Amino acid sequence: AMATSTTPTILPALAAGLARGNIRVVDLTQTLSPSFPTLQLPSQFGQVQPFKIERISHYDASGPAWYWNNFSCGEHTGTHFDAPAHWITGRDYPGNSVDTIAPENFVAPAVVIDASAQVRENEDWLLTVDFLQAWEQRHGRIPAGAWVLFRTDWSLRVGDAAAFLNIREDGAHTPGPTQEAVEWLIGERNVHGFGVETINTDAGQSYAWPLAYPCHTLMHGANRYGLQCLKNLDQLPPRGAFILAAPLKIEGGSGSPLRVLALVE
Amino acid sequence: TTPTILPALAAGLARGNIRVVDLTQTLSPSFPTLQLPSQFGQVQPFKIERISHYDASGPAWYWNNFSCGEHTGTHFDAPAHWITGRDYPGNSVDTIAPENFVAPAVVIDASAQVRENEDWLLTVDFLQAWEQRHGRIPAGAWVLFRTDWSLRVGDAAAFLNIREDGAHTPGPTQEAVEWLIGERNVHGFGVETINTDAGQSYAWPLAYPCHTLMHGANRYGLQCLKNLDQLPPRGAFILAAPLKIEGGSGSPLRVLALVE
Ligand SMILES: [Mn+2]
Ligand SMILES: [Mn+2]
Repeated sequence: AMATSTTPTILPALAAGLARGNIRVVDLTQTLSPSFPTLQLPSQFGQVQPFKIERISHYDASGPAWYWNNFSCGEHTGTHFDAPAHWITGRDYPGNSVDTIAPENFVAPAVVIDASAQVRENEDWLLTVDFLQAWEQRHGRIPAGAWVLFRTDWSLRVGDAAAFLNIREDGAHTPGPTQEAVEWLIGERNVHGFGVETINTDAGQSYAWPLAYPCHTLMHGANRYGLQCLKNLDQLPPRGAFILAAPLKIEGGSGSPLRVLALVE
Repeated sequence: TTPTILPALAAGLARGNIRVVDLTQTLSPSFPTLQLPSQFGQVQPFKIERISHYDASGPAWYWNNFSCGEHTGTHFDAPAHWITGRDYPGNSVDTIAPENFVAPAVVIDASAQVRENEDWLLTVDFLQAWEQRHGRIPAGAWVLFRTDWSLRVGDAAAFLNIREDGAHTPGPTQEAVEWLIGERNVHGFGVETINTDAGQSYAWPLAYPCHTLMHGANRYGLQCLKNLDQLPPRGAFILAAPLKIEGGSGSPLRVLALVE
C-alpha cells in the first residue's frame, strides 16, 4: 500500500504497513541467560566468559522504586555478530569493527537455505555448491548484498548445552559450508554475509581442512560479516525477508551480541 | 503473496534515497557512568579486556570480554525498570512484543533554549506550538528530545552536570509527560542525556515524572542519543531493538534512524 506518485517516499508506507500487520516482525534471537551454551576452546587458548548477570535492586532497600541489573559476557556470546576484524585476514580493512562498520550494512535482504532434513541425518553435513545451485533452480538467483541464512533447526538443541556444542574427542561436530561453497557465495553471488543457528559459522570439523575454517577466513577476508545462534528461521520465506542486525557500538569491537529481527511481507 | 514495500525499502537503501543515521554513542571505559547516592546499588562502569589479538592466545583471531550494566551508554528503558510498570505483561526486554522495536519519531528541537538554560523544562505550550508548526504528534511515535547535550560527552563532569544540589539537565514537566501519554498516546521518550527526566526533578513532590508515568503506562525510553541534529522534525523511522536479556529491565543497543 503506497502513494500515488511515480517515485514516492517509502518510510511512511513502511510504518503504516507494520502498524496494519501487512509486515510482520520475527525475532531471530536466542535469550541471553547464564544457562546458554558457552564456547570452549582448547586449554592453550584464551577463553570467552559465559553470560553472568547480577541484580542491583528489585524495588527494595537497594532501590525502592526501580529494578535493574549488571551483566558480563563476551563479544561472541549467544546470538551475535561477527565483524571482519575478528579474523586475521580482515584485520586491516578500514571499517572492520562494530563501531566503524558503515551503518548501511546493518540492514539487508536475506535468503534462507533449508537443510534441516539433511542435518537431522548427519551432524557433519556439508553445504555444497551443488546444493546451492539446486536451491536457485527452485527459488531463483541469490541476490547480491543479501544474507545467506543457513537453516538447520540446530537452535532446538539450545536447552541441552552438551547437544548444542556437540563435542567429541576430535572437536565439535556441527554442519557447515565447504570451501568451494564459501568461494562461490562470495565470488559468484557477492553475498552480504553468512548466518547460522550454531555457535560457529564454519563446520566444526573444518579446523583440520587444508584451509582451516574457510567461512571465517574467506568471508572476513573479503570484508563480509557473520551471524551466529539464530532461531526461528523456519518462520522465514526462502526469499524476500529483510534483516535488522545492528551490533553494539563497542570501541574496536570484533563483534557483539545483538537483537536480530526479520521483516516479512 | 507479492510484496511491494520491502523491495522498495531495500532498493531505496541501495540507491541512496534512504539514509541510515547512527544515533548511538561509542561504548568505551571513558564514557560517563551513572552515579547514585552511596546508599543505593550502583551500575557497573563499562570495562573491556582482550582475550587474544592474533597472537599466542588466539593465532588467527581477535576478540574481547566485557562487562557493564543494562543502563550503560546509549540504552533502552523497559517498563519493568520502574515500580509502576512491574505488573504489565511483556514489560521486560525479552518479553516486549518485537513490533515495538521499530517506530516513527518526531524531533523536538530545544537546543537554542537549553544553551541558555541548563535546567530548561519542556512544557505543554512548547509542544502545542511545535504542532502548529510541524503538525500533530502521531500516536505510537517516539518523542525525541533534541538538546545537543551529547556534545558534552567528552567531559564527564559536564555531561552529568552534578552540583551540590543534584544534577542540572533539561527535561519535561509532569504536565508535559501526562499530555504526551494521555492526549497523544506516544510510543516513548528519547533524550541525549543520562536521564529522561530533568535532573532537578528528583526533588519534585512527584519525583521523576517521566520515568514514573511513561513506564507506568507501559511505554519506553531511550537515553544517551546523539546526532539528533541530522533528523527531520518528522518522518524519521527508528530502529531500536534491545538485547534479549532474560528478565532484563533494559539494555544498551544500536539505535538507527532511517531518513529520506
Ligand atoms: Mn563469533
Ligand atoms: Mn535507564
